[PDB]
Amino acid sequence: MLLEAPVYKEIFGAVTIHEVQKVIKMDTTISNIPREKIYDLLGKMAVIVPMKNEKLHLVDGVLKAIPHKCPIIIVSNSKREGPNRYKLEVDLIRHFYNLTHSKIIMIHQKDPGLAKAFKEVGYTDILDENGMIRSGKGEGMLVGLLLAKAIGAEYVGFVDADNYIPGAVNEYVKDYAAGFLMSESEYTMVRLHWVSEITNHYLNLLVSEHTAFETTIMVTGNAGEHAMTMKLAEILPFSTGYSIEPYEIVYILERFGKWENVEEFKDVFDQGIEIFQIETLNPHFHEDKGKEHVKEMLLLSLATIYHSKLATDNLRKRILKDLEEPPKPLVMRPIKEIPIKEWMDIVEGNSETLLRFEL
Amino acid sequence: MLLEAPVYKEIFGAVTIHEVQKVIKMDTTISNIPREKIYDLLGKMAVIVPMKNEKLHLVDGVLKAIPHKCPIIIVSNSKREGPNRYKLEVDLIRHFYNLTHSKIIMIHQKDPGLAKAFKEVGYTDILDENGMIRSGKGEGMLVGLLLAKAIGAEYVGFVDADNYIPGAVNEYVKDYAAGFLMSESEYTMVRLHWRVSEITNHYLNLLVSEHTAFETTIMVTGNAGEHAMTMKLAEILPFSTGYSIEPYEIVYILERFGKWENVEEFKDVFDQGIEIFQIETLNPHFHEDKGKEHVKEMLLLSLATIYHSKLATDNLRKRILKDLRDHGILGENEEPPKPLVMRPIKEIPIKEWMDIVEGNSETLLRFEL
Ligand SMILES: Nc1nc2c(ncn2[C@@H]2O[C@H](COP(=O)(O)OP(=O)(O)O)[C@@H](O)[C@H]2O)c(=O)[nH]1
Ligand SMILES: Nc1nc2c(ncn2[C@@H]2O[C@H](COP(=O)(O)OP(=O)(O)O)[C@@H](O)[C@H]2O)c(=O)[nH]1
Ligand SMILES: [Co+2]
Ligand SMILES: [Co+2]
Repeated sequence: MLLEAPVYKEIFGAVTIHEVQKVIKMDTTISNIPREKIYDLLGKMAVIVPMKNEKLHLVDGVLKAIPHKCPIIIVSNSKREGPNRYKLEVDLIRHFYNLTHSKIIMIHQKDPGLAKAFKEVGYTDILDENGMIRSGKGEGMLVGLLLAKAIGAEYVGFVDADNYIPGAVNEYVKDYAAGFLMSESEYTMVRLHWVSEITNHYLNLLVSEHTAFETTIMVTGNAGEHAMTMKLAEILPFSTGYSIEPYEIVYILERFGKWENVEEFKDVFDQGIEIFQIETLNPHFHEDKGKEHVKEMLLLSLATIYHSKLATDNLRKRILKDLEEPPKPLVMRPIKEIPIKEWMDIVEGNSETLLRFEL
Repeated sequence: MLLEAPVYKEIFGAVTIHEVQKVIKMDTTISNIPREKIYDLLGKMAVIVPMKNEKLHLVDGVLKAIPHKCPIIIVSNSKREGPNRYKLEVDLIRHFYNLTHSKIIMIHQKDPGLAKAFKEVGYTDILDENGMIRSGKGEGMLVGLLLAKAIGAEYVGFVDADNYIPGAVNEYVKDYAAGFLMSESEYTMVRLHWRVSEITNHYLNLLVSEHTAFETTIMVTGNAGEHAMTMKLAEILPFSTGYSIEPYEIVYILERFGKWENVEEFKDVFDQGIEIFQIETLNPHFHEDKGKEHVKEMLLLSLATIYHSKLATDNLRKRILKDLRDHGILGENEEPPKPLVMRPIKEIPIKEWMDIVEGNSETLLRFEL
């Protein structure tokens, strides 16, 4: 693959944010990431697909588009009764596997075997009040991340299951790889770029207020399509809903944007954190969920920044003016401390929905 | 790549039509066509991109998605003055080249250097009243075909320049390769599938059933703008003018090879057979909306090609008139026009033609090709 070379970037403490780079040529002042080395990295990357009540036909297209090389991790939070959509998804995955021999793990977010595993290792931020896994995208992602960690993945890439364009999914995974192949830190994040303009406006404002120089470096504030090395992923606290993506940025800037407590994450401060932003060649066509979603998305997004400890009054004032105070985003602790072998054994010993195919 | 295996098909004389097959898995009762094999074949296939006044960003996306290995042939019939859109396209292509070094050839359909070469070799089917190359997509493809032959391509694949999905284009090229890798004959065609299409197919299938007595639905790629052929097949096909080209390829193949007749003339074609693959892409087809008239015209030309076929019957012709008139695009007592058909280019001595083009074309630009 050919891409614009990573030239311009902005540094905030230990955080390097690379300017957005366009994919120049798909199949191969320009960076040349040979097809050969991309495929080589693919085998070390788990593609996590969090889904919830999506049309099977879209799900089918997405799964078929993921490079065979990549282990697929599906976390469903689909409706369980009247009708059991989880069952329909299971039938779909079984058929898909019978025709492709894809390496796949799937599990339902509400499996009581999952709740049991988290309680026993003493990680309870993911549990709701009835002691079951809380409903939500961030929760499903966390579950997916632990499963990816349990199979030894070095990189994890997330892709939404409601994409109308299978080929874009195929490109996303390759672009994540390209991004990882262009970085020099083991702590790397790759975010894809095609309200989000509102979100980016404020994220940049979050840093501007301190530097005194207006910036537009961040253009992936709401990027659902992103990937990270497992080393970075395991140390990040995670929020949920529409706050996940922007919270990753806010948290990284908050914690590593200055040299405070370097002692606690000495290796991260040493290597630094790299954030690549890649503009895909394919446009973005997904399901239209109605606007009580769009409104939600912006409320949660700006709330994440509004509550950041980096937010000055000016910033807070403006966010309010632009939008009662915004609810504080629910944040869950990093999963690093979790003894993975132990967690995994409890999961596979008590989960009634966990399905594995060559993995 | 994984596709459903080519299990079912229907044979008409020396013509084999494979039942449509779906792509099952992108990168790798199921046929496994490994990536490495597809990549080896791409070097031998030229991708022809006929374009006329399309948006530059769309054109850009299409060229960036064609596998680097494939030589690219562009034939533009874009506006020449007020403003010179061909120049905007040349700037675009020059920039694309400096960033990727893709092998490319581009020329403008109306280049007087082209008309000179056709005229000089005695091929006038393509020239209009004043001896200039006729406007029309079929005519642009014919030009692209000779260029592809001139540079030694074994296969040719067509791709429309107004695709909103670069990825779909990347898939099309690989699907063509898949089809050729699954074929056995040197005379092979690969057509991609994803109301006009449905209507055209309804009648092409009818064209056949009027003779077999059994209703079929085997043909599902009647209006397949995205298709490929081995050069060996491409060079023996007459090509219809303007937008009537794709359905006519099916019609002519049925009329001429649908029965064992006058075999000596196409000796080897009858020996090897003609194979047509139909592959349903994983990607959706999303291209530019050109409006109602355009859609009516595609309809009119598609059915006209079938209405005038030698295989057509009275029942079929009447069913077509009712449909066209009833659909309001054919006057109440008017029949479909008979699209002009240009002859096969096999007899054109390509060296001779290519020399004339090279020595007289003002729009011809080559990049490592
Ligand atoms: N596992 C899991 N997945 C979810 C949940 N909610 C949404 N998803 C999926 O995560 C992705 C979210 O994208 P979408 O809901 O379309 O949000 P948008 O595209 O930002 O408006 C889709 O694949 C959803 O099906 C959830 O509660 N649990
Ligand atoms: N070279 C050439 N290309 C053409 C001509 N007319 C159309 N094209 C191109 O061939 C493809 C035709 O697509 P379109 O006209 O949109 O037909 P559709 O896909 O059936 O709606 C596009 O790339 C057009 O830009 C022509 O006269 N000459
Ligand atoms: Co969505
Ligand atoms: Co079109």
